[PDB]
Amino acid sequence: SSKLQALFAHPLYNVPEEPPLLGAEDSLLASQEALRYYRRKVARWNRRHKMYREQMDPPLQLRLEASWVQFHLGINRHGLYSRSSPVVSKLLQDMRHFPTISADYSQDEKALLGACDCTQIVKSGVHLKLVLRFSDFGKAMFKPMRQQRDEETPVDFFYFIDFQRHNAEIAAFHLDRILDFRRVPPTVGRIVNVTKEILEVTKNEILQSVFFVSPASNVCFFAKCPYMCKTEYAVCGKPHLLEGSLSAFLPSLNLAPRLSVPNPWIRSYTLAGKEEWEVNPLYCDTVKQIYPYNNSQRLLNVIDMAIFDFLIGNMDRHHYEMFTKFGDDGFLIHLDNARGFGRHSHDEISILSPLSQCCMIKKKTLLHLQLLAQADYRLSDVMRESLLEDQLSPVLTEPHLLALDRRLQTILRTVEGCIVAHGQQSVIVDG
Amino acid sequence: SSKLQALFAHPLYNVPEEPPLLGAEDSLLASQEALRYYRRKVARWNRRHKMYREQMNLTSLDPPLQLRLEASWVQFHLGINRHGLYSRSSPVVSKLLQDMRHFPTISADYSQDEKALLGACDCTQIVKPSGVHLKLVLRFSDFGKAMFKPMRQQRDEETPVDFFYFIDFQRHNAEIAAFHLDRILDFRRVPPTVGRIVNVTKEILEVTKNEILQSVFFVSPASNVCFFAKCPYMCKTEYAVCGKPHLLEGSLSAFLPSLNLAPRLSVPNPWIRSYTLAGKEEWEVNPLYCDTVKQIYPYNNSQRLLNVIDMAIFDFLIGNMDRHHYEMFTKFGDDGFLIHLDNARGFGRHSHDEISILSPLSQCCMIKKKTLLHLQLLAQADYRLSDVMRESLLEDQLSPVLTEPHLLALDRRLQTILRTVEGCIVAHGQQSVIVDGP
Ligand SMILES: *[C@@H]1O[C@H](CO)[C@@H](O[C@@H]2O[C@H](CO)[C@@H](O)[C@H](O)[C@H]2NC(C)=O)[C@H](O)[C@H]1NC(C)=O
Ligand SMILES: *[C@@H]1O[C@H](CO)[C@@H](O[C@@H]2O[C@H](CO)[C@@H](O)[C@H](O)[C@H]2NC(C)=O)[C@H](O)[C@H]1NC(C)=O
Ligand SMILES: *[C@@H]1O[C@H](CO)[C@@H](O[C@@H]2O[C@H](CO)[C@@H](O)[C@H](O)[C@H]2NC(C)=O)[C@H](O)[C@H]1NC(C)=O
Ligand SMILES: *[C@@H]1O[C@H](CO)[C@@H](O)[C@H](O)[C@H]1NC(C)=O
Repeated sequence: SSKLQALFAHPLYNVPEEPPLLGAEDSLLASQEALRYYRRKVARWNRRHKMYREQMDPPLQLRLEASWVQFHLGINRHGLYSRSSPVVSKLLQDMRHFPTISADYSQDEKALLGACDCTQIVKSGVHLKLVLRFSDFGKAMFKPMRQQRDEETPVDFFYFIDFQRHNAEIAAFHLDRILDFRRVPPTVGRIVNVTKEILEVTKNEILQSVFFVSPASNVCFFAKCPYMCKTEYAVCGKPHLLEGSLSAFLPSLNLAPRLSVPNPWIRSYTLAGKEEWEVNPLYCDTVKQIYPYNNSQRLLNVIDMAIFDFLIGNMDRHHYEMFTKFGDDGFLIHLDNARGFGRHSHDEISILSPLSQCCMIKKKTLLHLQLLAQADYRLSDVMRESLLEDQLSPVLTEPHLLALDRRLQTILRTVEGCIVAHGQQSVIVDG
Repeated sequence: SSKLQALFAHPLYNVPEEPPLLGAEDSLLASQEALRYYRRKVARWNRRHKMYREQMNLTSLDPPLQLRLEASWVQFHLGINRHGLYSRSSPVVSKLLQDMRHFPTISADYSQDEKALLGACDCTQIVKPSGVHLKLVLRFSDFGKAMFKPMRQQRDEETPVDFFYFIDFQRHNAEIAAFHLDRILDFRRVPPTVGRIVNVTKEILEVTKNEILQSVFFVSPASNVCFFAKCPYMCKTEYAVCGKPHLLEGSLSAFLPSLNLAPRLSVPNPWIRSYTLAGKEEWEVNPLYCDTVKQIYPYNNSQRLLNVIDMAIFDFLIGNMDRHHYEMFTKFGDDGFLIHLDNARGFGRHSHDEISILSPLSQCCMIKKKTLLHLQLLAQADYRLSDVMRESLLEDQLSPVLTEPHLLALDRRLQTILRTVEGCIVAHGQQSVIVDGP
């Protein structure tokens, strides 16, 4: 049969989560306050669109049944979305097929225009990404596939280039759903007509002016400051179609503010020989006494994030984000996973340092990992099966999929080492 | 006597550098092209100053400003050449250090990279590492500009999002000490930097024309003068510094030439991260990575890799794990020297040595003859590195810049560098390790 189907039909993936949601205080957004805010933004956009089109059709209406609207209203204390959620399935399909009505630069990149300084340009930064708006007024971050070879980007160092960038965003969401972490925004691949769906729908004159026709008769747009800095500066359709990743927008920071928190294990340190850094508990013994890691949930949430990052080989989680409303102990949002799935033949166990030093793990997390190590629910099999739904299938080649099984075994062997040293009662925390 | 004096009187610190400078093509700026550009900026600044002083109703007292060629910062810019930012035993640098330390200010503003983050507050672009928020760019009476980084004052209880062991407590001391070590090592690759106790009321608030910077000044409940950053405050990170009640200590770093006159490139550091190799070969000892980097442009040419190895030695000595990128001048091409900017993350742990920073040296096993000779000399008792550093730092207004543990760690890390070179020589011989210069 189907291992992916077997996984979500398994009793483990149907256990109700504790504590059950108590309605109001457990949801991110207040429905009535958020809906009137979205209705004002829609009226704003229709006002902008009416004046623009007159300078050169019926208006847009905010429909409550839109996928992204239910997505935002579905965000609660237990994660970004629900397990086996039909709303998520519809949102993935909507992002893949709905036409676009507007396109612009990301807000953080409108600043670097520019006034070109290569310091703020060669920072994990995807400078050719764009924000697309769909016909249902939803917004997604479009990260195009890396196309230029490093000979065209003299400043870029080969082994730091995000060649797998768009595949990594897609595969990180599917792994998030399979792990039942439910902490990264829904993400799909899409083959985009850059002429029809970007150039002809944007109101940004700067973005209009950077589009050009390649000498090879392809349609392209470029970034001026990255070109002068000799980094990645252009992507092209062939001649119109360009594949990339689309990541669903979280609610506006006006509705749900977010904090950025530094990852205390982003760096490893060479301890005085020959005690290894990932195995020595002194560092986590100190972090356990430092707010906000003194409470159990926060440290266990970071350990979840390190397991996720180890599985995808992401060494670039310098910071994690949280929603203000859920306070401490709230779940961590796993955003911007474009640096994952870059090295299938190398495992950076220093990423697992929170688990190997603190020697504690969620019971739920360990049970899901133990199940995904069994042949009937093999992580690489259910991942390969899940990624077949995407327009850019297979998204992940076989080496990356098989590396998931190897890194999963390493996580489980690490837990065994903790249990030998401290016993199951100390290691496996309950909720 | 004086060990610092003995060091620069030593024959090693008086060897002419090869190849000798050929004047024009070896200088960064063309004097006549650069001087007329500065004269236009001065005329621009005088136009704004007359017009501004009228909008806020202030009598246009005092005569206008004149671009004087003999200004320290002007000669500094014209002195930049293919061999470094400044000359060895340079009286121009000594004067520039004194001018930054004593000259009054005439204008103050935000840095351009932070004028962008005045939004639209997003904590992602605010809590990034290596970022020094609340820093300001000051303009002096001789029209020169310096980056003022104020001392970190708030404890981590006031910054709940900040992780204790990542806080830049030594931030202003690190910028100062990194320049003094740069001069003592004769790398001459970081901009001149001094400490200064600044009256934030007279020399920042009362000279700025930026209304946003004006509005963020306030009086502390303890009757201190303070200014704050709104977006960092909402992000629960470091957001305010204060005089006590007016005076605030910080670091001042001299501006490089405008990117219009001398464009710069930022290049990623291939050794910014270490990796756990499949057992049981250690990362710092395995040469395969550098064997591959040696085949990757622009590290195939000898000068570039040797310059990176110099930068790793420097970063190891000051314990800076945050050199994600290095900068170069466009005009000097690939073989040009590397600029060692933004050293605020150094000198943070006197009791730990991160040998992974030395990885380029321990993997590639090659070093400049000049670099190795200077290190060997600074390890001798008569020229002891901690002694000449302590002596050099006494010139600064914020003396002592480095406490004794940091100074003694310089000697300990120097021994590790030289003992690392010994390991390379055992494996490959002096001929392979010690490279000579063209
Ligand atoms: C991508 O979109 C462009 C523009 O909508 C399409 O090119 C147009 O094709 C029609 C005929 O089908 C012509 O009348 C237009 O003049 C064309 N415009 C341009 C700018 O060439 C293109 O066919 C689309 N490619 C797809 C859908 O694969
Ligand atoms: C973790 O530490 C924080 C702060 O140190 C605790 O939060 C508050 O701490 C102060 C004193 O440190 C108390 O007066 C408050 O009552 C605490 N807030 C509460 C209890 O909500 C926090 O409680 C610590 N974690 C745990 C599990 O106690
Ligand atoms: C720092 O600058 C302030 C502002 O110029 C100086 O304070 C001024 O001088 C005297 C001292 O209080 C007062 O009569 C003025 O009214 C002050 N002006 C303002 C705006 O407060 C101060 O003396 C300077 N030096 C120190 C050490 O604070
Ligand atoms: C380094 O490699 C580049 C490859 O483009 C070549 O042009 C250059 O001449 C090489 N220089 C040296 C010194 O090997």
